[PDB]
Amino acid sequence: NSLALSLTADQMVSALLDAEPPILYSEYDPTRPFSEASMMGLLTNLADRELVHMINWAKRVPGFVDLTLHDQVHLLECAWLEILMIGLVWRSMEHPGKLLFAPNLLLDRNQGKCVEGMVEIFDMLLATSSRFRMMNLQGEEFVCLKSIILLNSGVYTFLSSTLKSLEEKDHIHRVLDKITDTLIHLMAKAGLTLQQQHQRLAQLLLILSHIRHMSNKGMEHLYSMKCKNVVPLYDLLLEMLDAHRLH
Amino acid sequence: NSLALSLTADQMVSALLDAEPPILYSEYDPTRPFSEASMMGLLTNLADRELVHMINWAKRVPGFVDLTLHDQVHLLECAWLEILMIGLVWRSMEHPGKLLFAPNLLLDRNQGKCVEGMVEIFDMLLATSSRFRMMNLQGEEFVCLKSIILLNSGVYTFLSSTLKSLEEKDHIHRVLDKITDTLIHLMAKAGLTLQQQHQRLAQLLLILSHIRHMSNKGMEHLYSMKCKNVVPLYDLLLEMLDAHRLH
Ligand SMILES: C[C@]12CC[C@@H]3c4ccc(O)cc4CC[C@H]3[C@@H]1CC[C@@H]2O
Ligand SMILES: C[C@]12CC[C@@H]3c4ccc(O)cc4CC[C@H]3[C@@H]1CC[C@@H]2O
Repeated sequence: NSLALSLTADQMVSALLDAEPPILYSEYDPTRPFSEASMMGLLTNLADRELVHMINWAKRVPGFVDLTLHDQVHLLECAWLEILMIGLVWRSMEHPGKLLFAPNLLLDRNQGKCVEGMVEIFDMLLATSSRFRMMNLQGEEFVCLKSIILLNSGVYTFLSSTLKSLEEKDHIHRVLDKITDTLIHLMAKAGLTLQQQHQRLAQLLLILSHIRHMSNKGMEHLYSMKCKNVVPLYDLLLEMLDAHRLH
Repeated sequence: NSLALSLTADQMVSALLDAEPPILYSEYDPTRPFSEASMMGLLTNLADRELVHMINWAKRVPGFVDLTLHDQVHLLECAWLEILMIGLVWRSMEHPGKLLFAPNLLLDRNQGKCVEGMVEIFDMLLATSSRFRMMNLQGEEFVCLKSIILLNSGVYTFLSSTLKSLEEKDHIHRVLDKITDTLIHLMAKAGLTLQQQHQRLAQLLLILSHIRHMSNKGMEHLYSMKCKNVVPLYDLLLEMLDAHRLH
């Protein structure tokens, strides 16, 4: 029972709002064509650099510092790729058929093909990117999901199975609900019926499964581009990919 | 605008209830020890046989026959492994630390180790299996999720991108919401507050992401056991695994 558990909806929101990270750029080189390695670079490079903030952003979430330190690393490394992606989709909200990676690196399904196996995912992000537009997502709702991912993705599969374990699991859940009261609130504050409020909470959350899915698939891709000596040796990024210990 | 879109909550439910498939058994052979192939068999074998029903169950869902035929195959083959798993978890609800695969094949984390890479997942299902218990899930709620998976998992990533496409996407969504009105209803009918009704809808859905996740991981496992000439050549199962076209 700490901070988070008290904050009024708006409070919750502003916090979440003010806690956001900066929109990076990319030393994008439009001078030369992207190869199944050139872009990969730009991409993995952006990722790596974004992750530094994402970690700081992390601590800024409510109730997140209240978890054990290892657990946070656990949550943080279980949901990152999703966080990168939910960010991307939002970023690319406005410009359909395009993925505003960075205000400088704006790609379309085409460059997607430059890199292998890359295409699919891109479209997966694209569609999600649309489903958001078609829903008229809202910066407030976004930040809610963003954090929700951080808290869900990985909660069930923690690092423990003891008493402090069933406590943490219980905190994360308590925070989560608070986040819901908030979400459901930003909708009353928009004039939705009760029914609409339900239905929208669903609509949103459900997407998250698709994200979970994209995140899963993307990760497989990345691990394959690494087993191809194409991915720059990025300390941080490698660390997050390794946490998944996938094959 | 067909059937589904009308059915009263209960109507929706009973339908969903009556539409359920039978709980299979397994020609389980407790006579001899399971090897990283013996069990695999039992498992993949159960899977294959369950899938026959799951397909029939499918048609029994509302609004599902209203989709194009290819799309249904699409949805059905995009969410199956999840459907098997959400089934399993429910089945194993009552007996913690155990996974009631079939009323005859009841395993624990141990046998899980018999097969390789198998352990992890098992625990993932276990925890989910618990999270359900700790929530006192309800047969009514279950069938709702079950179908919800069928409808979500794969909707965004359909087979088209034309007009009839944006229609189907629009139907599936309309059905989904109806399912939500139902869920939210089975909770009023249980005496939950408004707040509780929100919070629970979340709690449930959110899990679905974990399922999405487990389903993703499991699939990778299965495809690896196949690349190990350990998996029996099961027509149906192979077909579903192939739809994912994973690497
Ligand atoms: C990890 C990948 C490279 C980095 C990409 C990125 C990089 C930065 C960012 O903010 C979002 C994303 C989303 C998709 C990611 C890709 C999915 C497949 C690819 O390997
Ligand atoms: C597909 C696997 C074998 C079949 C298993 C099954 C088989 C039948 C069923 O009703 C549920 C499940 C859930 C987990 C599945 C497993 C996940 C990994 C393994 O390869």
